[PDB]
Amino acid sequence: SVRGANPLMFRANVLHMLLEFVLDNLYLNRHTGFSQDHTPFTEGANLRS
Amino acid sequence: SVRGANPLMFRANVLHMLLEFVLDNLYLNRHTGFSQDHTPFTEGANLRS
Repeated sequence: SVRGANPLMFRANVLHMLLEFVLDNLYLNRHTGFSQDHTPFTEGANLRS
Repeated sequence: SVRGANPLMFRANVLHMLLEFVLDNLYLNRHTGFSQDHTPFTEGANLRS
């Protein structure tokens, strides 16, 4: 049945998914510019754009 | 008679039959291959193909 997955390989499939999850998230954050917001709720806070 | 046999020749005929039976079995067994059972019938045992 193309609509199902074998219960015996759930652990292997989950491990492969987890490995892909990590390999996707291997990155480095990049600094960008900020903006000073004067909305009444937040005064003076520099918000990333 | 085509459907009749001589009773006194039974020992010789059976001996020749046993000789042919032995001669048919002078063979060696090959190693062909295996495939793990993906189904939940067996406990993941290898099945010869």
